[PDB]
Amino acid sequence: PIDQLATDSNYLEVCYILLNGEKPTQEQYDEFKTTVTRHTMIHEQITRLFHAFRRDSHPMAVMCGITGALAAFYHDSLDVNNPRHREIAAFRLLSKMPTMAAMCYKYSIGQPFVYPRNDLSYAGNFLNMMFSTPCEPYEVNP
Amino acid sequence: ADTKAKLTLDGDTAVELDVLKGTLGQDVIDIRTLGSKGVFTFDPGFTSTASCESKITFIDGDEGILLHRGFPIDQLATDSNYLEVCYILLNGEKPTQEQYDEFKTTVTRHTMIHEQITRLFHAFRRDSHPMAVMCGITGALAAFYHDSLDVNNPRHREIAAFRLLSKMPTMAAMCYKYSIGQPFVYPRNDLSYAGNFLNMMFSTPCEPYEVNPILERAMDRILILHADHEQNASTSTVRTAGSSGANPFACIAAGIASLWGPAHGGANEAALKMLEEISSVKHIPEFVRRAKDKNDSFRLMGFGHRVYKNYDPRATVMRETCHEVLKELGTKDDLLEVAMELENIALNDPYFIEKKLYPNVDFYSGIILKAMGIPSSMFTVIFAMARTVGWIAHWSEMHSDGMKIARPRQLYTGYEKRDFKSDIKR
Amino acid sequence: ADTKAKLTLDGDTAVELDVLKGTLGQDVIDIRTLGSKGVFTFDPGFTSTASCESKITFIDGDEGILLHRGFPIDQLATDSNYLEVCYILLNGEKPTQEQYDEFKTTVTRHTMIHEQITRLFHAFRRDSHPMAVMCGITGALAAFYHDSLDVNNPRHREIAAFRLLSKMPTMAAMCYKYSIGQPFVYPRNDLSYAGNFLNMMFSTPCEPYEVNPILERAMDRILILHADHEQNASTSTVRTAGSSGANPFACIAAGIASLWGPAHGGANEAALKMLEEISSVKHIPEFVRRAKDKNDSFRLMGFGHRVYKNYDPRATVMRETCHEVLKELGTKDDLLEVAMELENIALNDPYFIEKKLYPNVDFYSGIILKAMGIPSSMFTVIFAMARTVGWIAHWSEMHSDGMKIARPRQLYTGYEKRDFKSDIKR
Repeated sequence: PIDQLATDSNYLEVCYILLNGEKPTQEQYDEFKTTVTRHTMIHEQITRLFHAFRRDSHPMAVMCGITGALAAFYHDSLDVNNPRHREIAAFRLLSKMPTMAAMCYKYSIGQPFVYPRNDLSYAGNFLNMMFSTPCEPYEVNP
Repeated sequence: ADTKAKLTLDGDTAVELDVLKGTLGQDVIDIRTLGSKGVFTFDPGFTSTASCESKITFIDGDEGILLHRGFPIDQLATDSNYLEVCYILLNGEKPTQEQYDEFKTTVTRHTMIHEQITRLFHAFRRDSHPMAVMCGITGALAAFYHDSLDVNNPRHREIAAFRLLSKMPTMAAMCYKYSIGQPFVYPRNDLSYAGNFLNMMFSTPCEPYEVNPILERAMDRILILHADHEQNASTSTVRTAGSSGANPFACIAAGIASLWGPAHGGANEAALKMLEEISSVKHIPEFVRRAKDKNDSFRLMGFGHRVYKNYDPRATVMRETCHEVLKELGTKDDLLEVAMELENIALNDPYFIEKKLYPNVDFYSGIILKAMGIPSSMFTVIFAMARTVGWIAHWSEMHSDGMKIARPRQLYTGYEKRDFKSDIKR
Repeated sequence: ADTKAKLTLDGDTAVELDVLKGTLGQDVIDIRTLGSKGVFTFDPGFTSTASCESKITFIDGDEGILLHRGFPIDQLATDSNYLEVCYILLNGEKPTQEQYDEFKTTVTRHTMIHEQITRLFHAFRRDSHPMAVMCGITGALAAFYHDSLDVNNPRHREIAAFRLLSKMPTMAAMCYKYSIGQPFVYPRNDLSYAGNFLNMMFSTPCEPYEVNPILERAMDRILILHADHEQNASTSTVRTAGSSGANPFACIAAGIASLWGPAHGGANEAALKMLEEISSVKHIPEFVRRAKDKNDSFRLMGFGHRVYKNYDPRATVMRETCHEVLKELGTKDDLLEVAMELENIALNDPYFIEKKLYPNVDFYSGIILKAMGIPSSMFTVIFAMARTVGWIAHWSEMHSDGMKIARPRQLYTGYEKRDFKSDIKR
């Protein structure tokens, strides 16, 4: 039940459930997590693409434009018939979407992009890339 | 208490004029409604015309007195700090601990410059003078922060004011970094105005940077001492541009161009020509250049000033600070002992005593900046950076007065009306 | 010719002041000595003070007179072209063919702007108001043209004047192409000053652009009619900044900002607020917006002008040109028939008739520019671009006079000297 997941789980565990069909074993979750975190960075060349968009553009339009351009970069996982390809493409999306989303916001307001931190949770790391500023370390309210 | 009553003008008949009194200085002959009679005065440069009523800064030239909201400059440079002095200039009184902390909080929260403005920096040439880059960026601020340009809107004015006060330092330091090929440094909310500035100037990713307390304090006094200087040409430019309704940023950008005017207004070798004759006649370790250079004297190099008669009241603390700084940066300034000799020359050489070319605040400020490792092209940028709060103060005062638009007259001496017949075909 | 000799000022002792006479306009009282004699007038706004002697432009507001070097604006507008007017304003005399060819060739020789400057444009947001980009670019010029900044060197002023004169229409057109996302167009040597601007504004690489002779003359006229308008606010700013040493490029940029001041100084809805109430009360095809808008009247929309009592002399030829243009661009302006109704309203409404809100030169300029497809965001850019010559001439005249530095007085009404005791501890 959704109420049970929103109350007692977390986003990645729920991502694991949706993608795998069962709640994860502690070993399965930790492995899943490790992988998701190791690939949260977006290729530096994709960042340049962000600068070709107008600053007044809607973040959602920028979000679409960047996602639809991912195939021109990560061209090593496009064969949908190849399970290895599908898993890799899957993981790249799951890991990178947050980084992408936060950059749209930062770009929209004129603030510098913030790199993901492997020490923070999915939700905390997202709030960090949304609100952190070089001016001082940012602390996410629990 | 003499002619504090009235005065009269006579061309063939009489006209009575009020004579407003000041709290300090000279009283003035009110001529506001004269124009409504056709009678105009003539005064290029306005040196016999009070262009406004002000309460910000008071100067008595011959007495060597400089006051800011009544507070003697020596007292502010010694016991205050730049932001508190900014608060005084902008608000009229020293702040309550609660008022200062609020002011500070606001200034720090808006020190970052929009990321798109940073790109603008890269379109400039690397060899460009930081001062020219500083003007170009300030004058472009209106194309970004387009949400605070209505000078008639007090909320707009306060916001524009704060954005300038907070961002000028970040801007100044980026000009330097860009000029030398080093990466821009983001402001740190944990550091003081002066410390945070020195950090964005000298910090490198290669390692954390630590600001010397003596250097920090020295820079703070350099800023304090340049915070304001009354109705000079550059401030009057800010006031005049603002009277027409030019946006806040455009006004600050003009005061900057106006502030370095003398630096390039002087020949490509004004005070520079002899800075090249230090190679063929360097047989004498001093009178070779910066001691035989000034044919056409300059207050730009730290000697003399049209405002004060005998001494610059600002130079007192700067000279003492100057001793402290050199006496700290150790063996790296001993070579810069010529300063003691230029001062010696300015005090004892008959040429300087004659012209009254006393070392002004920029002479010592100059020594302190050179001691800290700052290129001379960054001196007026720093002075302009410091001067911006005063410019904001006069501009804001002008706007509370009712923005009396500068609409002067002219003595027309050209052609009477004559018909036009063209003799070309192109 | 009654007392064009002398007059007296009485405060405590009678001071003898010479009366100076013009060739047209009112006489002035020379008070450049009162200052030293310890006497200061008080004129915020300079309405009873002549800031200079000038031979460029003469205005007689009440009798609708406007002369540039003695020539009536009507004649120049109908019998000259923008470039010859430029020559006249700058040199004081109409040019011979030879002088004109040489002048036109010099201008043509410097129309292109450095390609690096072209890289500054791309750092501005595409959504930037074209005027903010203009102040931005013009204020960045000094960093690129650093060899023509010696305001005290006559060769530099000349170089600068031709640089500003030659490149403004290039930059102005780039501001437009940039804002609409079309490629920049290079200056064309074979086109007129006006034909070149139209081509730089509207041509694309997809088809040959045909310069309409009618619109070309109409543009030329808008330009001539905006060449100079005496000592107004923005020209006071140019002269003031200039007298303080500021480089020529910075001076024009300050003028540009001072000129569009009224447009944003308004309120984000000054003359805009009612430009939005044309959706709920549009039951009446006119008095809905631009006929019920002006609560706070504006000469910016083309109605009234502080300078002219009954009418704007520049509007005569502009109105005629307006007829020609609409009567040419055929079925594309018929909708812009409201113009006839706004004029009708300005001429016959008791309110307008009372407060003399006659249609001025920009009322007709706007209709033409609107009819030309040019967006309103560009109107002030084109006016400033044209006014640049008037700014150059005045700035140059200020520099031939001896650059009398703007150093006005103030009536100080602030605190008396007081001691500072830090109220804070942080």
